Amino acid sequence: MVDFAFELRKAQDTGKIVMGARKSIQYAKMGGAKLIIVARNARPDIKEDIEYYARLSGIPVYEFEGTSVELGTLLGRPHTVSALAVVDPGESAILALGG
Repeated sequence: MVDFAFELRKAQDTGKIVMGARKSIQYAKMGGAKLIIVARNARPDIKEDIEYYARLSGIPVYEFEGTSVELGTLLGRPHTVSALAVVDPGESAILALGG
C-alpha cells in the first residue's frame, strides 16, 4: 500500500513537485503535472478549479485526508499548503494514488 507521507517526501526529494494552487493550475492547463494533491480544506472554488483543469488534461487529482497545515508540515514547510503538483515522481510510487 502507498505510505502517503513517505512517497510524497520521496517524490519531493528524488523527483519534482511544485507547491500552491497557482502553480498547480498552471501545470494543469499545460498538462504538465502527473498528479495534483489537494488538502481537504483547500478553498472550495480553488479545489473546483483544480479539478476542472485536471479533468481537461486527464490528470488525476487526489484529496489528502488532512488539513493544509498537515500537508505543509509533511512537505517541510512552516506555512500551509493547500495544493501541490507532482511533475516528476522521481523514484517514488506517489502516482499510484491516481488509481
